[PDB]
Amino acid sequence: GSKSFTCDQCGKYFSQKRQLKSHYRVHTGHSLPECSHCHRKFMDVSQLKKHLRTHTGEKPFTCEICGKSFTAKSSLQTHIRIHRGEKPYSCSICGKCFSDSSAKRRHCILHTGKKPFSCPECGLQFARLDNLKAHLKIHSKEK
DNA sequence: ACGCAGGTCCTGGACGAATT
DNA sequence: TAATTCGTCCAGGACCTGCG
Ligand SMILES: [Zn+2]
Ligand SMILES: [Zn+2]
Ligand SMILES: [Zn+2]
Ligand SMILES: [Zn+2]
Ligand SMILES: [Zn+2]
Repeated sequence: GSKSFTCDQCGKYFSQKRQLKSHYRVHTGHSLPECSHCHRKFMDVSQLKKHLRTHTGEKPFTCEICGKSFTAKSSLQTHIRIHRGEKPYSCSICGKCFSDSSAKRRHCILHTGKKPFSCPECGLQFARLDNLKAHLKIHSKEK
């Protein structure tokens, strides 16, 4: 108010060209925080610090119930729902319930019938890239 | 058998909150 | 207040497991 600079990638507005230039890094990766180990780039230094633990194996979020540790507090939170039998995610179509939000989302795809992963050796189609990977191991053990 | 699908936890982009 | 950094949500994914 007013803002006359716009990003030609996402359309966001800025009052100063310096602000647009800074923002434009999320699209080009130029000068985004760079991991000294793998040299990948991240949105802010907090996401970089989070990624650092993928190289060290540090798992700083421990479950006080069973003692297992997790890389992220969100993962620990999801894990604790297992102990407590808390399944707040349900398929609206068949009523199946899950403690894990990704298990629920993955399950719901099955009601679409889509099988976009086709074995390049025999043409068998799978809903899950998982199942195709495992399926291809059978072709290799056959050869 | 092995296709199928749920269990589990890792990874990081998205976005508002908190801090500087 | 603006910029940076943080916490968190949430989508997507990899590897595991057991059932029909
Ligand atoms: Zn943009
Ligand atoms: Zn790295
Ligand atoms: Zn636990
Ligand atoms: Zn369902
Ligand atoms: Zn095949």
